[PDB]
Amino acid sequence: AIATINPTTGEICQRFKALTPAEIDAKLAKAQEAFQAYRRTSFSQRRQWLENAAAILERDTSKFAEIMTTEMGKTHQSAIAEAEKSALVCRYYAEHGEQFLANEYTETQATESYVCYQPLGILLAVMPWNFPFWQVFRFAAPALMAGNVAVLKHASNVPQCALAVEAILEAAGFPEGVFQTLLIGASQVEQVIKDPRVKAATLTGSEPAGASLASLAGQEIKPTLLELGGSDPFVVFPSADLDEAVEVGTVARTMNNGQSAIAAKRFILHEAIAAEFLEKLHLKFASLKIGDPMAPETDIGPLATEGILQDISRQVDQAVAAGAKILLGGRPLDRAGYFYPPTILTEIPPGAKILQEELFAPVAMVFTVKDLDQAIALANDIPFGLGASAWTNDPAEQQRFIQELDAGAVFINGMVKSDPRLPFGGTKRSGYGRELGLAGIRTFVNAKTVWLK
Amino acid sequence: AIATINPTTGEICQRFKALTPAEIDAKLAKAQEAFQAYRRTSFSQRRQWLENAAAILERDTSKFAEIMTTEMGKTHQSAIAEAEKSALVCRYYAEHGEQFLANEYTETQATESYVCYQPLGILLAVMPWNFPFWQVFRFAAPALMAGNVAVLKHASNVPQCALAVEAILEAAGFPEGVFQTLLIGASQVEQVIKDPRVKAATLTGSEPAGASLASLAGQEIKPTLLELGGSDPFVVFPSADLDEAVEVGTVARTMNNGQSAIAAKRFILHEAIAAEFLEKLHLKFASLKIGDPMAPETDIGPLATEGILQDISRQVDQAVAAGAKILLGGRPLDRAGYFYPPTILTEIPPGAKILQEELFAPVAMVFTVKDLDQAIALANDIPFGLGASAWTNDPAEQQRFIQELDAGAVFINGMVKSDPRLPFGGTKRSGYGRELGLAGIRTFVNAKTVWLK
Ligand SMILES: NC(=O)c1ccc[n+]([C@@H]2O[C@H](COP(=O)([O-])OP(=O)(O)OC[C@H]3O[C@@H](n4cnc5c(N)ncnc54)[C@H](OP(=O)(O)O)[C@@H]3O)[C@@H](O)[C@H]2O)c1
Ligand SMILES: NC(=O)c1ccc[n+]([C@@H]2O[C@H](COP(=O)([O-])OP(=O)(O)OC[C@H]3O[C@@H](n4cnc5c(N)ncnc54)[C@H](OP(=O)(O)O)[C@@H]3O)[C@@H](O)[C@H]2O)c1
Repeated sequence: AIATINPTTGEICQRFKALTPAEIDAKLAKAQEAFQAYRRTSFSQRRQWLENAAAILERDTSKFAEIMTTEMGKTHQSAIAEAEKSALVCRYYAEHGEQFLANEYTETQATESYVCYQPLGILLAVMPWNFPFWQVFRFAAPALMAGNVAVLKHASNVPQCALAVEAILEAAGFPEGVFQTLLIGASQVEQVIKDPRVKAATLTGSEPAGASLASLAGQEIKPTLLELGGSDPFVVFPSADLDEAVEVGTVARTMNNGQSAIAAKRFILHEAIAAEFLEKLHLKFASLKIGDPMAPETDIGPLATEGILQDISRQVDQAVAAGAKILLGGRPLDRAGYFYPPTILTEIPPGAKILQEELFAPVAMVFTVKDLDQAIALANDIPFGLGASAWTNDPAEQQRFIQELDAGAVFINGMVKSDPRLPFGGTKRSGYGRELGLAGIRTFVNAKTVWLK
Repeated sequence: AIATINPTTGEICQRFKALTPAEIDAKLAKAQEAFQAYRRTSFSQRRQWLENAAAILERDTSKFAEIMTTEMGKTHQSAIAEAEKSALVCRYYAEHGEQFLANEYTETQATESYVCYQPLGILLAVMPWNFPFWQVFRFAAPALMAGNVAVLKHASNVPQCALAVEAILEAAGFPEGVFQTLLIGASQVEQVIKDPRVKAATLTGSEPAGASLASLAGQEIKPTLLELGGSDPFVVFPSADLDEAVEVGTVARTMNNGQSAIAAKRFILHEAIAAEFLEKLHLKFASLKIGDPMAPETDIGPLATEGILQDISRQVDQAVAAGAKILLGGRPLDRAGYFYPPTILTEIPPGAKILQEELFAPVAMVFTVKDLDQAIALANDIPFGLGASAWTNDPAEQQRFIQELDAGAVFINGMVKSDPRLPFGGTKRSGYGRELGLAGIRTFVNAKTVWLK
């Protein structure tokens, strides 16, 4: 079950043995001991080690990117970008961690009254295959800067990525036990959450996994953060810069072979520009290059696993049988590896099941609306609420989109992106809590109120 | 089940009918409609209504206090104080809510990039009988200032308090459906958390209730905050003002008839001062006036319920049977009402079960220690970590207590108290999240990242 299976060829490359319950317990004993020493290290020391990690990532972007591409199919170029972004968040918290965690004083009758910020202890992180480096470093950099230690349960299909991350942090100088990768199955996460030494947990992934982790953690009185799926709207109104919206919209839907929680999944087009936008989108998708993700000319690699392929294939077939129209694509390719083509679906019947589902593949759903009220209602008519993008140069419309779109992030005239400098997270069924910015490092600390007479 | 039973006399005073499932659903439908309009009200409007609520509390502290004393037995004077504190938190968020929720800008290449703070929707609050006004206003003031609406499930033994809080907010001018009291049992809370319109939940109370709420909320991908029990240490070292420590320590253990999560529960005394401290504590406890909580000279009223009385009686009897020494008290009083006397237990055998339990009654456990290392280890040798108090005038000792006590709040030379101006919350099995200060109002909002090209 824990194995590298190359999605370009379907070949099983490397298998790994899962930890036994005793071995998990041993890793946790080591983490606990490591935490006792690590919480006493200086911010200067942690900064040095994080900067070292950033430098390792910066130096070997291509090597790390090749691991990511091999294991889960994203283009080598996009994996290089992922390695760079991972270094970026390391540097961000190296640079800002101390100031972000400094005492905050409040004037009272006390001689001293303030809040200080101390680490909780061992944090469990459960992470997904789609950004196998970035999701890990997004969590790890602030967690470690704050003085926590971490155990990582990565997706079972990216074990080499999981081991690589641990190795980078060891090479950077972080003490043994400060960051450990657990080669374990989803069924074994319960043992970790139930362990008295584990103080908190974070999960990035899908709802079933997050519901399981958060319910178990809640039962144990442990705080959580969940970053789950999205069906983000990409709304285009008549005053939009249409050519830019088409180009950026195409990237947003097709990046990471469509496998992004913040992909543009539902294109919502004002009737006045819908025909032009849709033609241009159609043309853009029609000429994307599908193939070997190691080849620099490739736009679209294979989907990450056979299951991901079967899922989208089923979802699209069912929508089409219900009366959705296929403008482009809409069937898996007859070639080795888990290839699914760029696809555009239109005229989706009201109440079609697909309208409520996340399409984790390069498959655009397209909608025409008459006005702003309709656009907002449709954009929000999903269980999720992660990101949203809207395109308009009318100030009043911009403000309505900002205020009224039910999402954790609203981007005006650009595609949704995470950036270390700003917090990032979901609402509704997309989760809760915020990674990145100040929020990221404040999540897994004891905010201890101190009052000295 | 939902009833006023006067703990001073045992008299059943008023019975209330629990809402049916349909009636709960109707209140949630109303809350959802109310939220749509309420989220659009201005901060100046919310400030007016909250200040009105504060003025209502301020004007009728004695009337409200009598309800509290009647239902749950705290002294009328302490209930007056509770009503005053409830007004204080109302004014705090009325005064600060707008600035606390203002856009926070971060410089990037975007023309505008910032975080804004918008309400989630319907919040569920589950609250305990021990501070039946304060715990409610602690949650409600910031929740309402933020533009959320709230449904309250109060303890089944304080229904008059629960109805009173709703009535105050109605009289203050908050629209119908913005704050509603749900006269429902513990078993009906599941229906509320599972309702799709309910977006988040907070609970103040004990671990079993907290675990149930948080596990259910987690399963539904809904954020929570838990404020649970404590077994707070009260550490007294040789440089302390011993007389002040005795006086304050007595108040901390016996306030609210011992029924406080932040009571001083475990007195940890340096051997150099232990004999003098304990003599003085013994005399202070013995001098307390036990009787009718409506009488202004009463120090100790009855415990809130027959169950609370039975719990402490059993816990203490079992400790004594195991070899713990009764220095004072340690048996229920032979009189009408649920009276249990101020009690001091010493020489508790190592590994006695009581060492790990919360004593929700005026029962002090007392320990002698040789040094700071021993004091810290003992103070932290509990599942809880809510507050901690330490008494010393040695700066180095002060810093060790501040750094090393595993608690959400550390008070030096004073008893632990919540104050609207500072965040308040637990760690370990005492919960997570923070009420009060800036944190309180930031808990139940969508921190929405906005990026405009
Ligand atoms: N909001 C964000 O920042 C964000 C970002 C990226 C991705 N995502 C999400 O990631 C998803 C894509 O990955 P996916 O669908 O393969 O996610 P997934 O199945 O939920 O897997 C994510 C992680 O959870 C584990 N897992 C699965 N079931 C579990 C359970 N019952 N208990 C504990 N752990 C469990 C997986 O382990 P195994 O591999 O061993 O099963 C993996 O480590 C998207 O649907 C999107 O929702 C969200
Ligand atoms: N950290 C803090 O700020 C703080 C402050 C004050 C008190 N406390 C805690 O409050 C407690 C005092 O009251 P208590 O011991 O009687 O608390 P409790 O039993 O936990 O009751 C608190 C609330 O939870 C409800 N409840 C009980 N079981 C539930 C369940 N399974 N699901 C949903 N709700 C449930 C109760 O309703 P019913 O009455 O209908 O059973 C009540 O409304 C103390 O033990 C202390 O731990 C903490």
